[PDB]
Amino acid sequence: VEVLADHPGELVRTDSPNFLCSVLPTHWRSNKTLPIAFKVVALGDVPDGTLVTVMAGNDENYSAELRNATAAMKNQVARFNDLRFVGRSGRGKSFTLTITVFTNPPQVATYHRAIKITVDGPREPRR
Repeated sequence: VEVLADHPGELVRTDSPNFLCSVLPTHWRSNKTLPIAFKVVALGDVPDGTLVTVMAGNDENYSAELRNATAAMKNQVARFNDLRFVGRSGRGKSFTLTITVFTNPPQVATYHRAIKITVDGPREPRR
């Protein structure tokens, strides 16, 4: 529907009223080492070249380990390429995500909720 294309949009509510994530990773779809990449939108003062870092480990566990999680904000937006997504998937565990940027007006952005990622149908299910 071309009418519901540009008119609507998708963002994640974060603790900071200036930092918003364009994609809604409330879910995930990785058959294997196939992660998803999102961009961060910031309405704060930060058009210079800074750094955005993100993690996704459970509070009772280490912080998840992502690759290329330190992208340089170009303007008010950043993006992750080789983003590797390998955080623990314990469903009974609380999943915690935290994003911090140290430019001129340090914006804090975190997201904490359960994770909806499960094995899709690789070749291991054969046993």
